[PDB]
Amino acid sequence: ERLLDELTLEGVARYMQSERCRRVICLVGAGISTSAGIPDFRSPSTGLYDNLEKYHLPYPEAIFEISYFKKHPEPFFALAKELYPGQFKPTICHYFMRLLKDKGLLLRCYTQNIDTLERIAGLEQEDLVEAHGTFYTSHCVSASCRHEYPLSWMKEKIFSEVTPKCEDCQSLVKPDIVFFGESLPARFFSCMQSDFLKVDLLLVMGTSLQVQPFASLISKAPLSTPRLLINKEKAGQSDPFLGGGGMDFDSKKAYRDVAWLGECDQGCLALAELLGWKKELEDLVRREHASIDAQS
Ligand SMILES: COCCn1cc(COc2cccc(Cc3cnc(NC(=O)CSc4nc(C)cc(C)n4)s3)c2)nn1
Ligand SMILES: [Cl-]
Ligand SMILES: [Zn+2]
Repeated sequence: ERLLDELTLEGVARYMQSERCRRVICLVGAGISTSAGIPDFRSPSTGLYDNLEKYHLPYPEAIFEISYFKKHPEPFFALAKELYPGQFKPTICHYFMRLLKDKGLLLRCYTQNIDTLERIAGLEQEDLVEAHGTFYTSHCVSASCRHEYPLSWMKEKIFSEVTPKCEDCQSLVKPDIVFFGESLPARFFSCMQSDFLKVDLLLVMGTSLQVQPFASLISKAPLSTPRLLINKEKAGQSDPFLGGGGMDFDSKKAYRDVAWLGECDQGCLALAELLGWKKELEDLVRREHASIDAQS
């Protein structure tokens, strides 16, 4: 009695073009931005922790902690300059979600990424739940002030190596990324409680589903909702060592979860092609990439 006629990408595409599939939630992570040249800073294999040197951190994780930032912001802002991407060109995967938006299918995109590429690709703040915050805006950290600053202002401070301070009150100005010791954006749980009542398809792209709050979203889907994972590696299965709601791709009881294992851009391209959207997607990506490349 399942909604997918077969547990494959072709099955998902037929479901998407059926009357039953109207609202798509995307869950996306660092794997949709690596092909844009932005490494996964949460991966230990990236080497963030060996890069930290002259910063006499009481513990390597201090550079992610809010209380350390507020007393000693200089290490963070030096790391931000070192890690600042050289260009912001969203991927095929980002523009695929813009197509979902254009066609009225996008309920929400939940993202673990801070790189703003979802917004550059044309998702609006209403479309987005940035589970780890974003560099897109910054705020003065004084509770009585909270003056907002755009990324252009923050970029200029970061590159000139001037610690950003509020023009109204001279407190520090912090990018709206969620540091250790900061609470999750309240919109995360509000949107989660409402969105998963309405979802017809969960599209999971470029995330290992290991880090909170993402490590629990797939269990919020209704039991019937198909869940497509487009990812280099299988993810989201129950961990046998910790004793549900996990991905079941391959058992005889599997009925709704599909894994497409490969590069995220190639999987999204394959899905768009099945849907008849390949020309639309190519035209959009090439136009937006050309526009970004021509920035003067
Ligand atoms: C380990 O996880 C702990 C949990 N946690 C916390 C968070 C939220 O994020 C952070 C919170 C605190 C500290 C950092 C360190 C970084 C600073 N800058 C980084 N930049 C990138 O990596 C490339 S994107 C980019 N885009 C723009 C527009 C500008 C720039 C500079 N960079 S990383 C991240 N997420 N997960
Ligand atoms: Cl993760
Ligand atoms: Zn201020």
